Amino acid sequence: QGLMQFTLPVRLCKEIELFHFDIGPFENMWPGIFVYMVHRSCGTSCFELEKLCRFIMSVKKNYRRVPYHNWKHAVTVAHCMYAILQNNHTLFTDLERKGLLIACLCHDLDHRGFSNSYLQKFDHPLAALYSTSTMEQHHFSQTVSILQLEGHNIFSTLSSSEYEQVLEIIRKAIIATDLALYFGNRKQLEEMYQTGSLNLNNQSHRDRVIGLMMTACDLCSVTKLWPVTKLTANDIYAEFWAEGDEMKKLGIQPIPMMDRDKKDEVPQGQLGFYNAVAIPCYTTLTQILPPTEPLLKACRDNLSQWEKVIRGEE
Ligand SMILES: Cn1ncc(Cl)c1C(=O)Nc1ccc2[nH]c(-c3ccccc3)nc2c1
Ligand SMILES: [Mg+2]
Ligand SMILES: [Zn+2]
Repeated sequence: QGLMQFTLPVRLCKEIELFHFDIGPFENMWPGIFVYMVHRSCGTSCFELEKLCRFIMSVKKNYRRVPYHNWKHAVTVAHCMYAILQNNHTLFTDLERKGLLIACLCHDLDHRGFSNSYLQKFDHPLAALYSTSTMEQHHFSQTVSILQLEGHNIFSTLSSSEYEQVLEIIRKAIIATDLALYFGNRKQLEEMYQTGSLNLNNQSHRDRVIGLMMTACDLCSVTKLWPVTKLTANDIYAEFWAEGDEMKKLGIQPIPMMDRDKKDEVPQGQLGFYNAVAIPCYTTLTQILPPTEPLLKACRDNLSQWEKVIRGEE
């Protein structure tokens, strides 16, 4: 280091601050974009550059060449967290700023492009090792494995205490990306917010709020400009339909979401998702963290675009 300030071209330097930033098709710039965000979000002091670069490159190696749950998704989800953190400067601890960008980079480590359900119906060994949040416990395990590689301990300077705290932020953050857990998390947050019992000094409350941030960052394709949203959907369905193909091979009719034969019903499926998951997610997030409102606004814009698709206005 340490007078070594990572800098991006002007258009990226400016647009990376915005919630709707797309990290672009130049895979080789994504490590630099991540380090830039860590340095601005956390400090040039939070990580040893050499260790951080080595960690980033081993995380990249441990993402697979799948249409959606790939390295680009990792860095995309990390950027959304970067935007939340930068818009809510004073709300987050030093350990949280460290832990959360890392959790986001690692949250789908070694994803195979298949749901927890598919692993369970296939009878994958991972489903016997982890009976709930199957892939998410795997992703946390892969994160700890990489932190334990030689020269990969980016947390080396933390005390025993702080190290256990940050790994517990990461573990909870990664488990929260199981969408099965999102519905109850958000219900409890919505009740807490409205009865005025929400207390960011209650650790168990902070945990829930970080869970919702994780869901929000994880679903952030719905908060992009429409051409990004639309082309990301294609990747999402490429996995869903491959999974449905695999369900048919086990002798199981897949849900329509995963049946490529029901392609025609995608636009209506997007409406349900926006209405049942996406919009409620960003709404409750905006209630808790008012400066995240652009995510809700962008989501609503994309809802309105899917409604136009149905009306054949596109
Ligand atoms: C955008 N996004 N981000 C993260 C995630 Cl999970 C997504 C997503 O697409 N979710 C989603 C959720 C439910 C759906 N149902 C259908 C569908 C239903 C009947 C027929 C054809 C399709 N498509 C769906 C797509
Ligand atoms: Mg995941
Ligand atoms: Zn993800």
